[PDB]
Amino acid sequence: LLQKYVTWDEHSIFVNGERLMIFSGEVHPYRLPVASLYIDIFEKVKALGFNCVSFYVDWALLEGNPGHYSAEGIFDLQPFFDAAKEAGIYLLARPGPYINAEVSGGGFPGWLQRVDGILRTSDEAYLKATDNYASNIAATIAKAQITNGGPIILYQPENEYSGACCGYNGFPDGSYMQYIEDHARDAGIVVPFISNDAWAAGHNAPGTGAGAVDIYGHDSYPLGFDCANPSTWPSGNLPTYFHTSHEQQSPSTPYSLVEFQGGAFDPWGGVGFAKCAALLNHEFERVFYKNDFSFGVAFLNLYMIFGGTNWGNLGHPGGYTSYDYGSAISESRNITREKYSELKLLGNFAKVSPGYLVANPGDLSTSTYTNTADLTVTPLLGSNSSASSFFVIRHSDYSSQASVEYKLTVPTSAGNLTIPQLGGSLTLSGRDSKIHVTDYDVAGTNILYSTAEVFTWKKFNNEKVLVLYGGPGEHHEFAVSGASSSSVVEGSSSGISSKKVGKALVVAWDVSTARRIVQVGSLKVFLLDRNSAYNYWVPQVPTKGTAPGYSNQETTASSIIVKAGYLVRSAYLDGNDLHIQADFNATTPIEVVGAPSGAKNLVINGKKTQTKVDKNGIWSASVAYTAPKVQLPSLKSLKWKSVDTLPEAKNTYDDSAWTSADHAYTNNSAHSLQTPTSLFASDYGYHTGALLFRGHFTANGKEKTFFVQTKGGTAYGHSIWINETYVGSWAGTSINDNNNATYTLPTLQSGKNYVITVVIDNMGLDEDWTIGSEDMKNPRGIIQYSLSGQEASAISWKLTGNLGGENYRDTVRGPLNEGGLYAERQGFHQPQPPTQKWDSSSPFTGLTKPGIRFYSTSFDLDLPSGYDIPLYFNFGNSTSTPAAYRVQLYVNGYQYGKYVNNIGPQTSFPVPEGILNYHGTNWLALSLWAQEDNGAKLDSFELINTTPVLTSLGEVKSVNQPKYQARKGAY
Ligand SMILES: *[C@@H]1O[C@H](CO)[C@@H](O[C@@H]2O[C@H](CO)[C@@H](O[C@@H]3O[C@H](CO[C@H]4O[C@H](CO[C@H]5O[C@H](CO)[C@@H](O)[C@H](O)[C@@H]5O[C@H]5O[C@H](CO)[C@@H](O)[C@H](O)[C@@H]5O)[C@@H](O)[C@H](O[C@H]5O[C@H](CO)[C@@H](O)[C@H](O)[C@@H]5O[C@H]5O[C@H](CO)[C@@H](O)[C@H](O)[C@@H]5O)[C@@H]4O)[C@@H](O)[C@H](O[C@@H]4O[C@H](CO)[C@@H](O)[C@H](O)[C@@H]4O)[C@@H]3O)[C@H](O)[C@H]2NC(C)=O)[C@H](O)[C@H]1NC(C)=O
Ligand SMILES: *[C@@H]1O[C@H](CO)[C@@H](O[C@@H]2O[C@H](CO)[C@@H](O[C@@H]3O[C@H](CO[C@H]4O[C@H](CO[C@H]5O[C@H](CO)[C@@H](O)[C@H](O)[C@@H]5O)[C@@H](O)[C@H](O[C@H]5O[C@H](CO)[C@@H](O)[C@H](O)[C@@H]5O)[C@@H]4O)[C@@H](O)[C@H](O[C@H]4O[C@H](CO)[C@@H](O)[C@H](O)[C@@H]4O)[C@@H]3O)[C@H](O)[C@H]2NC(C)=O)[C@H](O)[C@H]1NC(C)=O
Ligand SMILES: *[C@@H]1O[C@H](CO)[C@@H](O[C@@H]2O[C@H](CO)[C@@H](O[C@@H]3O[C@H](CO[C@H]4O[C@H](CO)[C@@H](O)[C@H](O[C@H]5O[C@H](CO)[C@@H](O)[C@H](O)[C@@H]5O)[C@@H]4O)[C@@H](O)[C@H](O)[C@@H]3O)[C@H](O)[C@H]2NC(C)=O)[C@H](O)[C@H]1NC(C)=O
Ligand SMILES: *[C@@H]1O[C@H](CO)[C@@H](O[C@@H]2O[C@H](CO)[C@@H](O[C@@H]3O[C@H](CO)[C@@H](O)[C@H](O)[C@@H]3O)[C@H](O)[C@H]2NC(C)=O)[C@H](O)[C@H]1NC(C)=O
Ligand SMILES: *[C@@H]1O[C@H](CO)[C@@H](O[C@@H]2O[C@H](CO)[C@@H](O)[C@H](O)[C@H]2NC(C)=O)[C@H](O)[C@H]1NC(C)=O
Ligand SMILES: *[C@@H]1O[C@H](CO)[C@@H](O)[C@H](O)[C@H]1NC(C)=O
Ligand SMILES: *[C@@H]1O[C@H](CO)[C@@H](O)[C@H](O)[C@H]1NC(C)=O
Ligand SMILES: OC[C@H]1O[C@@H](O)[C@H](O)[C@@H](O)[C@H]1O
Ligand code: NA
Repeated sequence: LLQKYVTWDEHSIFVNGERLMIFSGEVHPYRLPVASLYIDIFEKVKALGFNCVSFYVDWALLEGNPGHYSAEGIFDLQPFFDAAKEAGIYLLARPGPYINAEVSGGGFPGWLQRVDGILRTSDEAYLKATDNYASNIAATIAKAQITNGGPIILYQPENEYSGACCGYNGFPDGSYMQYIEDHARDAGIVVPFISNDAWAAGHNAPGTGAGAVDIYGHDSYPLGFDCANPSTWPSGNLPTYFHTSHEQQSPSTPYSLVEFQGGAFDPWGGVGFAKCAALLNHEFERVFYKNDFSFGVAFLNLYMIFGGTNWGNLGHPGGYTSYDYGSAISESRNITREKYSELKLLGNFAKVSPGYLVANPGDLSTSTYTNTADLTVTPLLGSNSSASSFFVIRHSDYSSQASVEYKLTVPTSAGNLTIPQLGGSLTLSGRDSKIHVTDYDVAGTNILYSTAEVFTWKKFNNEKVLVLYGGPGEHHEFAVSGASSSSVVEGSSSGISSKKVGKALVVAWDVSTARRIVQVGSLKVFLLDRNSAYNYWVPQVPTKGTAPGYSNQETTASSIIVKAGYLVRSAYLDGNDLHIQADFNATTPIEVVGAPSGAKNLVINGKKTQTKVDKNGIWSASVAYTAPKVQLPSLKSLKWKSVDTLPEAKNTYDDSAWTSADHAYTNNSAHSLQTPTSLFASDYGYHTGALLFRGHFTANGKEKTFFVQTKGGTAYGHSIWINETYVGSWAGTSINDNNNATYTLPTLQSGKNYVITVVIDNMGLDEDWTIGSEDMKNPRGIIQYSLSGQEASAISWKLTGNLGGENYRDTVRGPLNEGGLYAERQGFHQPQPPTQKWDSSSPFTGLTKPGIRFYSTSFDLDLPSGYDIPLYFNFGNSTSTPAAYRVQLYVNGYQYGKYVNNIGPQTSFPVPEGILNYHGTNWLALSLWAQEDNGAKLDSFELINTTPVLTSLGEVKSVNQPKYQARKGAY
């Protein structure tokens, strides 16, 4: 349309005039604030055989101060774009403005609570509020487009623009979407627009007029988000109508799933992400992802591939600090989960199967393709008698854990066949699915059929290599057209049959843990068991330079096959040295297949390695691994300093400099006031972290009770004092976002002045999932209050959140990082705080009454270089009845954890190298808020590490860590 780099037809997208099956993974740059680590994520995604990454941009972090867009330092997107280009990964940009994503406000900055218009509509005030951000982010993305030499190939306007409720009846608003599209185009965006409908409803599909996107897309999370029963696969959850709906809604464009389940989020009081990983495990992937291929999906993006962390209060109340998501790449960036290895098998299959893109998806059947109704097969038939076809098979009841025997009856260029032709039966184990192929082209050689699945294939000079695999206890068969015989060139010939049937050479075999290589003419067929295949990698090999380049026919053709361990990042040829960059977490046997003709030596991670070659031309070597010593400090033994971070509870506290909560009106269009003046924090520019309110009044002696309704979001809590006297606390629960309470008060003297201090923990702002719900506008603060014997107006209020509010103090760490606690307002959470005159008390001693104390200490690290080592701060929780207390974890000024002992479920908090300094000094700080009469203290709090990984990853550069500085106007 506006450019020729990215085009499409009914079958697929074309990049540079070449068909490309887009297999993408979702990654959020703001959830990993360490620029030097972006390359690690991209290389791990590229190693799966993927060629694209989808990302959101969080507006709340870029325009915290209305009118000032800021995306520099850790918020700079350039290093993210650079890493993508370096790794050879294209990008789908999804800037919102609304992104949902389980982040605070669903992306909306807190000041949107003051906008007089319904969010995500054509209301004038809302549209105008988005103009500054939209112009800036679109301009940034425009420069990184493929048309300008960058990685960005697609652009998503809005997010799940799929429904409305609660009084808003303008959906679907054609001019609303057209407005977002026009503005992006006006800012320079020329790549195609792709949508992500919540369900297959055809919203904004081509031909729908104003607002229509270029390529219609939709999302799907068939197993839901409740990970409590990981082995339970509900009846009917597997979708079977995606192809039918696609042909009715957008037949002119490639079938696209812009967001397909790759894990699940987890709420406060949830079950933990380990269970989400177990629900969306490797079995889920092979069954559901192959099911997507049965529909002929041409663009598939998995949400999330890497989740990261909701550091610095960036998340919503519907979730906690961690955003591990149970995805293939863990929060600490590791790839030990079996689902990662399984996904690699499918990604690599797609990367070498262009015939799949031009096959025609058909109707599923329980009788046409096998001899048993217990199995369902969906065909993707070739255009003509000689074109390749694909058959996706699964149990008819997708949740079945049964093992079923069968015979395949499919059409081929040689007629309708009944496989296995040489005898025996095929097997489909519990919760497994396979893609059987017919007339599969391997560089000119026709594989009439193969029951075992294809991992990859390559042509090296005149030699052709095909890698097949089967699951445990399976019997398979394949046939090569025009071949005359075969020879077993590796392994025993036991269990392998070879015979000519018609004009094809048929080979039968049984899966084994021992690899077998069968030579059929110029074709070498590797016969593997699934678990051995897990250790194979297919790195591209650059002609010149070290970067692999984007994925296309040429770069795919010159790739090599490497059997190794934990990870293979890349490979390149320099002179006669073949360089391979890899990671190891154990002693690892190495095998290189297809080394370039000019390659004479093998260099692994810069080290010359002793290599030997076998009969099949395979290079072999070994990499030894020895767990290094990792010296970590004992947190309990460090020297701690602490200070009372609730000076407001003293009669000497002066709040004159605090903001006066004197607005006799609210700017919140979704909530009318119930108090004399607004006590909604956002009306005064305070949208993040602890919020404090102080109500001044002169007693008349008739007071008895103080009723109050506070609101801080799901799992929040509050504590109250009247002058120096403790009144009470609401410790919170996983199902409460607000609380009503009538507190009795101690006797007061008529004529004297008192101040009621209310401390409220803000858990973030809500998303606005359904247009018209205005949920994002749910306020934070005091909703109602009543002091018996007194008029409400008798109380004059002061309030404070983070120092400066929207005019936040930490431009480096962002608008959400710090809250309103005294120590935070002073900047004591940063490196080198002024602890000279502080008390020498540690969090292991804690408090003996309700209150809040701030702790500080430091420790040095000097971890072994050459290793990628994940570090975690772990809190103990072994008691039956949990004490009620809240903790905020600060590392070198960055808040990396909110711990609520009585709500959970997170006890282990990972912090990446870059935030933590592995070869320098580190400043640790904690706020400890006791919400029970007996006070609170930590019994177990440690810094621990997981398996050290011998890596080729470059040394991580520490991010900017601004030190403490006395702040003007602080209080
Ligand atoms: C360094 O990094 C690496 C990554 O690069 C890390 O390695 C990963 O570690 C994961 C553990 O955290 C592991 O995942 C768990 O796997 C458990 C084992 O089950 C799987 O493997 C069985 C085969 O075992 C062989 O392979 C595995 C590795 O895949 C290895 O650990 C074993 O020692 C063994 O290796 C030997 O053989 C291979 C070749 O085969 C060689 O390469 C090796 O050198 C060794 O010689 C496999 O049978 C099993 O599959 C069956 O079961 C699953 C369900 O669990 C079915 O889906 C599947 O269909 C199949 O079932 C059929 O067949 C069986 C057998 O006939 C039959 O009985 C059934 O009826 C059915 O017909 C798996 O692939 C697994 O138990 C575990 O699951 C957990 O527990 C429960 C299950 O009880 C589960 O529900 C929970 O969700 C939970 O996850 C995990 O899945 C990864 O596989 C592994 N990846 C790699 C690449 O190795 C390594 O940890 C790290 N090291 C350090 C120090 O950090
Ligand atoms: C450290 O380990 C400890 C364990 O040792 C662990 O503590 C457990 O944490 C879990 C998860 O947070 C707790 O389980 C949840 O508890 C929720 C809170 O339950 C209480 O509060 C409810 C709300 O009360 C207020 O609001 C309601 C209306 O909103 C109002 O009526 C009330 O008056 C009040 O204002 C309340 O409804 C609930 O009442 C039930 O239970 C009591 C006690 O038996 C009973 O008398 C009542 O009749 C009623 O049955 C209770 O008072 C709870 O809401 C939540 O349940 C929801 O979610 C689950 C899904 O997880 C759903 O299955 C369920 O249907 C609900 O939707 C859930 O049960 C658990 O209580 C803790 N265990 C202990 C011993 O304290 C820590 O989290 C760990 N910490 C870390 C860091 O990991
Ligand atoms: C703490 O106590 C408060 C009440 O003091 C609880 O909130 C009430 O909860 C009940 C039960 O869910 C709700 O009852 C529903 O009311 C519907 C009608 O709502 C309108 O009329 C209400 C009465 O005047 C009014 O309060 C309410 O205002 C809300 O919506 C407005 C527009 O959306 C908004 O401008 C206001 O700011 C406010 O948010 C509506 O105008 C009725 O149709 C339902 O059948 C049902 O009866 C009350 O509406 C709730 N009241 C409020 C103010 O929200 C709260 O749940 C308690 N907290 C806990 C944890 O228990
Ligand atoms: C890779 O990263 C993941 C995510 O951070 C790490 O997973 C966490 O691993 C720990 C330890 O195995 C899990 O805790 C354990 O849970 C079991 C089950 O309750 C319990 O029996 C053990 O005593 C222990 O508590 C934790 O649940 C898990 N968390 C998540 C989100 O999955 C993993 O450790 C990392 N692996 C490596 C090698 O770095
Ligand atoms: C409750 O606290 C308030 C302060 O918030 C007290 O009032 C201040 O008292 C100090 C002396 O301690 C004076 O210097 C200030 O001028 C007072 N300011 C106000 C608002 O009057 C108040 O006296 C305390 N009440 C009681 C009974 O102790
Ligand atoms: C081959 O099998 C198909 C079923 O897929 C059937 O429709 C056809 O009649 C059979 N014979 C032909 C035409 O090859
Ligand atoms: C908030 O309300 C006040 C009073 O009506 C008004 O002056 C101000 O412009 C409003 N702010 C916004 C952003 O609408
Ligand atoms: O994690 C669930 C995801 O579901 C998608 O539909 C949504 O667009 C994402 O923003 C996220 O909420
Ligand atoms: Na827990």
